[PDB]
Amino acid sequence: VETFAFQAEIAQLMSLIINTFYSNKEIFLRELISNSSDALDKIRYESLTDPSKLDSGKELHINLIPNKQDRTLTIVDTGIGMTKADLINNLGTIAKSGTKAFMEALQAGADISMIGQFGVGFYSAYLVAEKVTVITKHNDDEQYAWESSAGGSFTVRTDTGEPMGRGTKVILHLKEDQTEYLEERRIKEIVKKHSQFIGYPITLFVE
Ligand SMILES: O=C1OCC/C1=C\Nc1ccccc1
Ligand SMILES: Cc1cc(C(F)(F)F)nc(N)n1
Repeated sequence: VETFAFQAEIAQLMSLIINTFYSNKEIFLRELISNSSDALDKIRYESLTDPSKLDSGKELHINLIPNKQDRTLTIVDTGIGMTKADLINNLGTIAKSGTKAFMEALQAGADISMIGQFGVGFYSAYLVAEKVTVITKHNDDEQYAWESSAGGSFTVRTDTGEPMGRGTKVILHLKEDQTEYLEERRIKEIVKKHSQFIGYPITLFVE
């Protein structure tokens, strides 16, 4: 298991997300689903010129899996996935995101719900999760598990327990007071409200 430090600005963004009083937390689902859709667009596009890219799975979809027993909500997609480098760069650094602009925006009156317009929607997961585990598999690399409870660091390790063909799984270990997001009616309401136009099937698993 390798431990990494988030780039300063990313740690600062996470702190803002976790400590800022903001009740409209439900937008976290919209942001993760949007990331999955983008990931699906990528593999869809690449498969146009190279059909073998789908040998790891032709189905392009998004699955929502609540589990009250483990108190987790998992967003799974069969998108492009992330190589080890992609994981570390995408989640541990500013990279191509608008992290800087977002933080400045918040001081200029912007709202946290606007996070997705700055390429950092993933971090909205910390509005409801105390810990986030990301399992991912890209055609060009092995399966990896990224994990962080914030605090300035994250870990990365190989993941062999259960292979996932291709894609990304975002496991949200919910805060004790955010279990409403495990309720079927609540999840359906949120998807219909913010993700009704996603161009891939979204299946809500029953417990
Ligand atoms: O929300 C986010 O915060 C950091 C990176 C990111 C999203 N990156 C990404 C890359 C490929 C497909 C979908 C999302
Ligand atoms: C390829 C990819 C990257 C991300 C993240 F970077 F936002 F985590 N999320 C998904 N779903 N898929």
